[PDB]
Amino acid sequence: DRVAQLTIGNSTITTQEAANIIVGYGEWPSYCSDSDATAVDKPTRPDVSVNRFYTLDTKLWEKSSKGWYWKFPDVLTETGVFGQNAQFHYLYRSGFCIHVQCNASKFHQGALLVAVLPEYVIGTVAGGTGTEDSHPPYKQTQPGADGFELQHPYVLDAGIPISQLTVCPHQWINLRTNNCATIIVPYINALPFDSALNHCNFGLLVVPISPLDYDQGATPVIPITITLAPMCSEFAGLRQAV
Amino acid sequence: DRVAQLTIGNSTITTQEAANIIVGYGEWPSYCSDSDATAVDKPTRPDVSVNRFYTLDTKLWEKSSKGWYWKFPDVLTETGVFGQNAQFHYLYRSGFCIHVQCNASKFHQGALLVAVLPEYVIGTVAGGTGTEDSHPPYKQTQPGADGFELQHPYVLDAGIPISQLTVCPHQWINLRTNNCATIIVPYINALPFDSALNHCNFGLLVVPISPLDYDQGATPVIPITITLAPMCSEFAGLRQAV
Repeated sequence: DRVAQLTIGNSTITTQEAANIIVGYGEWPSYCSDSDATAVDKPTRPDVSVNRFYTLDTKLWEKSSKGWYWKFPDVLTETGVFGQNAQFHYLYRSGFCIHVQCNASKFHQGALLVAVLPEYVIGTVAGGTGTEDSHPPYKQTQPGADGFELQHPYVLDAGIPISQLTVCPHQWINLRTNNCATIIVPYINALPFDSALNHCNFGLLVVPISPLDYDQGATPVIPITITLAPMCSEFAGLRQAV
Repeated sequence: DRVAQLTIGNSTITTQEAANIIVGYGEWPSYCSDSDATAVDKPTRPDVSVNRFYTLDTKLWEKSSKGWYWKFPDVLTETGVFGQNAQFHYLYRSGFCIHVQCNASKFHQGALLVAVLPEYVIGTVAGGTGTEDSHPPYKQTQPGADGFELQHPYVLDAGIPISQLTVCPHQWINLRTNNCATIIVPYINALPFDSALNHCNFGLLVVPISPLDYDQGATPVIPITITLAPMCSEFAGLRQAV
C-alpha cells in the first residue's frame, strides 16, 4: 500500500526489509562546502530532475548465473538527464541510493550478495595456464547500464576472494527472508572531483552465493530489478562537445 | 567601465541611454501563480542557466537595407539550453529582455525603429499585379535565429503601415543620439500556455526609417547586435522526442 515517489518517476516498494538500510561506511552523501577553490563558476547542484528514480532493464537470475556487476557513474552515463550532465561536464561528484529487488515465489530458493566495492579494477585471464598481459576492453571495464556478467565469481574477476566481499558495504538478499536490498553510497575518492566518463568511483556487485533452485514447472528465471538515485550530485566543469 | 553580468555569459553595455528602458504595455514579465489546473506536474521554472544572455550573429546595416525581423520564441528555438527546453516540452510561456545595439562613428548617420508586434502574421506578394493566394514558407514565417529581411518595409510585409508601428512597444535608435535600445516584453496570449515551435507570440522589428549614410572611406556597414534574455520562462509539457 506504500508507493515511494521522489520525482517525475514513481516506484512501488516495501521498506525497510530485514536489516533496514545500509549506509556505506556510516556516512550519508554530502554536498561540497569545502572544496576546492572556491570559484564563482563552482558546482552546479541540480535537483531533483537529474537526481531521480532510474530503473535499469531487469536481469534474469538462473540456476547457472555466475553474477553481475555495474560501474558507477558509468551506468547512468548515457541514461537520461544525468547522462547528459555527466558527458558535457569536466568535473563530477555524486552519491547514490542503490536499490536491488527480486520478485520470486515462496517456492523459489537462493541468496544474492549485493555489495559495493570502490575502485573495482577488473583483471581478465592471461590464458588458462600462462602469463599473457591483456587488459579488459571497454565492454568489460565500463559495461554501461546493461552491466556485465562475472567470468570467475570466486575471485571477483580480479584475483580477490568473494568470501571476503562483506568487508564492503553490503546487504544480503535471501529469497526465504527478504526480496530487496538498499545501499547508500557517499562520494569516495582521493580527490573532491573527477571525470565521470574516465573514472568509475565504485562498482556494484550482485552475486548468487547460494544458487537459484526450484522444482520443474515454476518460473525458471527470477528477475532482479535495480533502481538507483543519485543524491548529492555535483557538476563543476562547464562546456563540452561530444 | 560597466559590465553587466547575469549568468555564465557576460556583456559590456551602456545603460540606460536616451529614454531609459521601455517596459512593454507597462507590465513586467511574471510567473504563473494563476493558471491553470493547478497540477503537480505543473510548470518547470528554470533559472538562471536557461534564462541567460543570448547574443545572436550580428546583422550588417547598409545604405540599402530595408530592415529585419525575428520571431519569438522561434529565434532561440534551436539556440542552447533554451532551445532544448522549447523543443522537448508541450506547453511554453515566457517574457523577454530584448537589447539591440549599434556600433558606429560620430560620422555615420541613420535611425532605426525597433518595435515589438504581438502575433506578427506575414503576408507575401500575390503577384505584383494580381490575386494568387500563396502563403510564406517556414523560412519566412519562422526564420530562426538568423532573422529575415523585409521585402516591403512600408507595409511591414503584412499590408500594415510602418508609419504607425510606434503603437507597439518601441524605442528609437538614432546614431546621432543613442546607439542602443532595450525593450521588456511580458507574455502576451489569449491562453496562459502555448506551443513554442508552432506559435510565435510576437515579432521583433528593426527598420531603418532614416537611411544609413556616410562619406566614402568610412566603414560602409554598421553592425546591429542583438542580445536577448528570457525572464520568467515557464515550461509545462513533460516529455517529447524530436
